[PDB]
Amino acid sequence: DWVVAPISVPENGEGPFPQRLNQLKSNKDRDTKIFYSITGPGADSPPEGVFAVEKETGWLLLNKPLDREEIAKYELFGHAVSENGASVEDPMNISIIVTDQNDHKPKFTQDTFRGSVLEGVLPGTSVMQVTATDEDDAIYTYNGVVAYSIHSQEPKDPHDLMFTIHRSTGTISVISSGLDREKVPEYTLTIQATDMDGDGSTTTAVAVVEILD
Amino acid sequence: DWVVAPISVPENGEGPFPQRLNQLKSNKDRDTKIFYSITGPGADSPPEGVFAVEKETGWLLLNKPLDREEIAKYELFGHAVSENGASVEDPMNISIIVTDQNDHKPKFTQDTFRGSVLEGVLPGTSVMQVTATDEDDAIYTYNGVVAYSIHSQEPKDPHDLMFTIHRSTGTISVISSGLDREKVPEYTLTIQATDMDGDGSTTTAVAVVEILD
Ligand SMILES: [Ca+2]
Ligand SMILES: [Ca+2]
Ligand SMILES: [Ca+2]
Ligand SMILES: [Ca+2]
Repeated sequence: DWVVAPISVPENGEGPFPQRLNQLKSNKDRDTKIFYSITGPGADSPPEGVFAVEKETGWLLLNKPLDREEIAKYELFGHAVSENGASVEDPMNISIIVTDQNDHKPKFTQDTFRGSVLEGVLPGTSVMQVTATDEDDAIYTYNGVVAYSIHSQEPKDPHDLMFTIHRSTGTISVISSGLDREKVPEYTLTIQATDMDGDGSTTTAVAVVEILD
Repeated sequence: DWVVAPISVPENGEGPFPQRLNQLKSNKDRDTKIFYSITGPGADSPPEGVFAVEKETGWLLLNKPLDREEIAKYELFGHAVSENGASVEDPMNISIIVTDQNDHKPKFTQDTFRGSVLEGVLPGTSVMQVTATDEDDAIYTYNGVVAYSIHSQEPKDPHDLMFTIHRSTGTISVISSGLDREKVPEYTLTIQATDMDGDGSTTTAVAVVEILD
């Protein structure tokens, strides 16, 4: 049977609301006044009244901005009832697919990570791994894709930047010589993660590296 | 049965084209690859290729601006064929209703109308009727509704304006005393018609009034 195709609605819409999405119609409206209604989560059960249908035009409406990170898909049913009170169609499946926008900034899993490394490991040696998440989508867009970086080091001894970070994995490595527990037992690195793989909004944290004897 | 509701498309659209209108879908696409096509005037017969359907997505498309005054409605059919070459649905009726914009200026039925009136008819006496048409719609909007007016009179004897016009009917009447064949045997009135019932674009003509002895 011919059905309504899933309907794609970008999240965080600006309206105006209510917003027309699709017009339901039974062709038995040749003969009878028909009353359209809708059921399902989003309509008559939680969250109620996100969608509605105009009972005489059949126009399915969306009444407010959506948010993919709360609900990504809605499964509704459309119904058609004669003026006399008989349902004149099997309920129609309607699907609403909510599409991603970049409405979330990245968030580090901790404000402060802690790792350690031996003085005198060769340059290129992995030290620790840091991690940030993004609620948005990483499969079809870069809204959820994170770019790791290092904003600065303290102290700047012996060199101004002694560590680097893998922009995808967040592994921090040593890139310099001169680590020396006795001279400088600890470094504090301000670390940053940016969504859109670098083009987006940024968040910040720190990583503390103990220099092992 | 649940069908596609007639689809309203304002004429003279600015695109971009091709433009998505509606997404056809057979639910037998669970089991089989389905190929969508469309027939009817506007699709596979004249004017051909105004509409099209993407054979695998089912997306009905409009490929160029429409014009209500050439074609106000299109009746198409949608079809669904399995990869194996069987049609798996009765063809679906699709209707496209083209909605009016004010794309036509008014046009007088003649460049020059001719009428006559006796000197010394009382003020208020009907003289002649002029007529303009507008292709646009007069039922739901004022795009086709015309406002008649008089831009000027020649000669300006004895008074500057001796005639008036019914802003709806275009009947010209005498509003002054002093008509006199011997003094002034003829007047030439520049007449105007404006759509949007006065707020629109204007066209111009003349009416020649013979003054009868
Ligand atoms: Ca994001
Ligand atoms: Ca998002
Ligand atoms: Ca017009
Ligand atoms: Ca028009």
